[PDB]
Amino acid sequence: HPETLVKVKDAEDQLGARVGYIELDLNSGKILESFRPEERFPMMSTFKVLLCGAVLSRVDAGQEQLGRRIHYSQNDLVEYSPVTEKHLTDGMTVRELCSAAITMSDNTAANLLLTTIGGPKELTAFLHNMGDHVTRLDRYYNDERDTTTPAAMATTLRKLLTGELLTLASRQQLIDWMEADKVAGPLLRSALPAGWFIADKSGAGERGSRGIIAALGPDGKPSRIVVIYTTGSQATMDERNRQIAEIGASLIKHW
Repeated sequence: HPETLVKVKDAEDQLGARVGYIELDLNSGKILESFRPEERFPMMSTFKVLLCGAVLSRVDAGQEQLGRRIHYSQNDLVEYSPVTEKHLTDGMTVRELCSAAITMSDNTAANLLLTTIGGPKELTAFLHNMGDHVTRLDRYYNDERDTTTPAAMATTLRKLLTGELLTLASRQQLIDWMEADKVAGPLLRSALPAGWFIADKSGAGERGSRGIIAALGPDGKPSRIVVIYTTGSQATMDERNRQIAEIGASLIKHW
């Protein structure tokens, strides 16, 4: 709705930064509104959902199993490893490692999973082969690296969640893990009335990078995909969260 576009612009003005916005009908796949849909923004942690799609894909093909156990060491742990740092002796299963990467945004978990698929290059290869030639991951835990565009991301996410790529079990698993997200409380979730469904993944990078990707909708059921990125701002974390939240209040109001 245009008022939502207003809020995205307001947000650009108030942040002194670029803001990219996509609202997507989950059913038809068609764009309800957009703003800078073809500009590149850092994915930050939002890439972890695409990483687990890749993962689930291998599991559908039987090149991976969700119950397979990975052991690792202190060596492997990078900054912000809330779940992984607790399982150095018993290891983690692939599932768990997805759970950690999506629900808690565990960095070491993302890395381990990237190793299981053959690295950033293979994730990019996976996104390439599903029709997203735009998004690229280049690294483990105006630079084009590790970027997407709001359109590329919104569409790739819609293919992963409701498209022909994944089995039904795997689409339900991916959505489940997103639904269990514990580290995006102040973003879209803050705007959500009682009984709405939301399944998301947030991100936060230096320079002012903040973002979220989400499937949501009224009465327990997702009906749209929303993607919001912003980078360039010198604003605090909290003022970014607020601006994503306000954008979120608007799109709920005008649903």
